[PDB]
Amino acid sequence: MEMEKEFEQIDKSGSWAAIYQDIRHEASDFPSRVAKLPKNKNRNRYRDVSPFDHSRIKLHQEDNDYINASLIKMEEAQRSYILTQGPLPNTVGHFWEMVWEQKSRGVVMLNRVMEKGSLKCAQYWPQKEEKEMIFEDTNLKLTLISEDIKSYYTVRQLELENLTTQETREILHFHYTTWPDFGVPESPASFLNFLFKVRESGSLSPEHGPVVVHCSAGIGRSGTFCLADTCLLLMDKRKDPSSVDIKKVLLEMRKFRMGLIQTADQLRFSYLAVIEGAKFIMGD
Ligand SMILES: CC(=O)c1ccccc1Sc1ccccc1C(=O)O
Repeated sequence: MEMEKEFEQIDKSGSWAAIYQDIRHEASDFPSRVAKLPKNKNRNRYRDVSPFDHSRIKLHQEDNDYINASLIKMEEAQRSYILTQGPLPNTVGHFWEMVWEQKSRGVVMLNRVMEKGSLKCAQYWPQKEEKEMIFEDTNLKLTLISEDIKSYYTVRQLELENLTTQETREILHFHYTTWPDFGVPESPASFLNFLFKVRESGSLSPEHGPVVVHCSAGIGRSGTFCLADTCLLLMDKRKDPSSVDIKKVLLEMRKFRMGLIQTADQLRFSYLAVIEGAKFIMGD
């Protein structure tokens, strides 16, 4: 069924809350035993958001290999994503270790450091060229190279140095700066514009390790970004737009990380973004 007609049918019947609960009911349930170990309690922002053991990203150290991060591997689309929580004051060094070890080119940030008057994640990148950050626990240095501030988003160029080997890489930071908590990113236009800027950077391409994507918990807004990207890619790979079931792609993604898409409004917005973005994919 053409999703654009499924859309209008759900809208006219007002059954978004009912579709959403059907997804919640059919969603995979896998163990998260490492996340729940007592040594890892201060590595988790939220008690009810954990990575599954089978898909969790492992840090390359014997001490404690744990970070609240998941590898989402989409086989047919040939895309991978790392979805993670907003880093904590004590996990900022683990976050940049993961970026280094996984060979990511891009970090996509979909939240503000403060929302609704509370801190949603640590200030994990330098705000001034001349004030670089050193992460002593993981032996990394991070420097702001340049910053490009637009109306809906900011792009930053960062330099990541492994202080152990003196190897250096440029990492791109894509910061979507106007998405409300459990809210919807305005209208498909600014969201899709931001997605196409990440794609044009090379950050999502197979010559690079997986993009790192986060919001506060790494499931809501983060889920919307990778669902919309993957559904548009599947329309392209076969150029048969009808052969895309958004609910089935979401359930496939939920085998790798729990809770992706947090509200029935986020589900509806994901549909809008895919339907409007297809009007480019199909040759316009
Ligand atoms: C070592 C390496 O090549 C690399 C691996 C992963 C992420 C970033 C990088 S660095 C990079 C990637 C693309 C374009 C320019 C640069 C740059 O170094 O300016």
